[PDB]
Amino acid sequence: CDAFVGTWKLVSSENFDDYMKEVGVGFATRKVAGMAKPNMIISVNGDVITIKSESTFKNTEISFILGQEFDEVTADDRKVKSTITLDGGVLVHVQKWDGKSTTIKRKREDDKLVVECVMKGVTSTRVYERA
Repeated sequence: CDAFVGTWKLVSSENFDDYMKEVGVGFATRKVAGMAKPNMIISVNGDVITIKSESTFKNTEISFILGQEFDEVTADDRKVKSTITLDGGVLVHVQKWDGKSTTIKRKREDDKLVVECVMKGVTSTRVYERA
C-alpha cells in the first residue's frame, strides 16, 4: 500500500448527500458531515494499515490487517463490522450493519486518491490530493 501512504486533502465531492441518505444518515448529520473537508492520513506498520480522517465534523481512525474483520464506529455513528482487502491495487472496504451493506473503494489515480462509496444503486465519488 506504499502509494496510499501520506496525508491527503479532500478536493472534490459528488453525490455524497445522496449516498448518506441511502445509508440512512439523518438530516442534521448529513448537513454537518457534508460540509467537512477532511484530511485522510494513511500509514502502514508491518501488516497493520491505519487510516485516520481528521475533520471539523468528526475525527476517526481505523487500524486493520487486510482480510481480517474488525469493529468500526463510523463518522455518522454507525456500529459496523468491516473487512478491507486489496483487489488488484484497490482497497475494498465492506461495512455490515443491521442487515445492510456498503462498500468503499480507495484507489490511486494519477496524483489523486479516489474514494468511491456505494450503497445499493447510489455512488459518491470523493477525490483527494496530497497535502
